[PDB]
Amino acid sequence: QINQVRPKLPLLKILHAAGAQGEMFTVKEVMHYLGQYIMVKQLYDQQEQHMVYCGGDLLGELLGRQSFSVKDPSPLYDMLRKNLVTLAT
Ligand SMILES: COc1ccc(C2=N[C@@H](c3cccc(Cl)c3)[C@@H](c3ccc(Cl)cc3)N2C(=O)N2CCNC(=O)C2)c(OC(C)C)c1
Repeated sequence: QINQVRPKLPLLKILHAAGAQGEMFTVKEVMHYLGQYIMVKQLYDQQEQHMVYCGGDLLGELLGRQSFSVKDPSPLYDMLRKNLVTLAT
């Protein structure tokens, strides 16, 4: 397969809910479909769209945690490091 990620059926479903084709592409493409997933699913605080709260969502099940932010994106890179060697923060 390609030198990037791809999911299984129940995880492909999550990026399909954001109009994608699973995680079946590079870091920059997954984070694009994930940004629009959070924007549709509206899993954020009213006073701060920057802070994400995934309580009981398939995205919280996918990442293994029910919160992250656009200032602390390390939960994405912990998802990616398991597939390919890449950057983190
Ligand atoms: C003050 O609150 C904000 C501020 C900014 C965004 C933001 N910033 C990007 C981004 C680019 C590069 C790196 C990062 Cl870490 C974030 C990207 C996004 C991509 C991936 C993820 Cl996982 C989440 C969000 N992102 C974004 O999708 N939007 C969509 C709406 N309009 C925009 O201009 C920004 C925002 O997004 C919500 C969806 C959380 C809300």
